[PDB]
Amino acid sequence: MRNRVSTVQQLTKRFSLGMLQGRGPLKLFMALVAFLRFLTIPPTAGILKRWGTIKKSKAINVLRGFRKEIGRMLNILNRRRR
Amino acid sequence: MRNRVSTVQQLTKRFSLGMLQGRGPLKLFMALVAFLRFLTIPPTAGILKRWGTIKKSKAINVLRGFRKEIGRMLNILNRRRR
Repeated sequence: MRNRVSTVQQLTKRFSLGMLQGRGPLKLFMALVAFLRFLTIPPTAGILKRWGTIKKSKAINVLRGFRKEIGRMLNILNRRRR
Repeated sequence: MRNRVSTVQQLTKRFSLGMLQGRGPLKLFMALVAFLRFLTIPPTAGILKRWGTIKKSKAINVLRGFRKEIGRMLNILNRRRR
């Protein structure tokens, strides 16, 4: 009964047989990781272990762009995009 | 056929018969919306139309917390959590 992590098993059970890939595009990866971590469900073990495929530059820019998009949407919601 | 929006149809077709709820917790909602918008897939029509259930305060704080978590993870990745 050694489950690696319920996060990946979720993705495995998703639909029927999920594709448990370590991702590639940091947008997709970080979006998925964000979706997990910001909701409540702990990110997949390999994420906390090796961050999948996060290089400490492009992924950083990805995060920057992410919070930028968030700031834009925040501006839209609060400021009505002025 | 007249497809409302491929985004919701995705969620409909997901697994078998997805639960097309307008969400409730802004964390879940915004996480889902973020996952969509940051990846590439346009957010569900009702999101661009009425933002689902976004009130221009708690959702704003949700966005703040989101970009905060992003900044924290960014700090972890780049600064190694100092």
